[PDB]
Amino acid sequence: EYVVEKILGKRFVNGRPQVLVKWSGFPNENNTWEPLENVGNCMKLVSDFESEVFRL
Repeated sequence: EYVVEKILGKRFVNGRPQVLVKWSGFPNENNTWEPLENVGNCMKLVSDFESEVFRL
């Protein structure tokens, strides 16, 4: 697939978590919501996002 650059958001769909992905080397109009379990190991990126939420 393509490469996750940054996590920009989180939501639940039917109770399951999804993240809004900014793809490396793609513009923002290419951002997509992906199941958390299908995002691969970018746990550092997920951690960054969650920290930013918790911050405010």
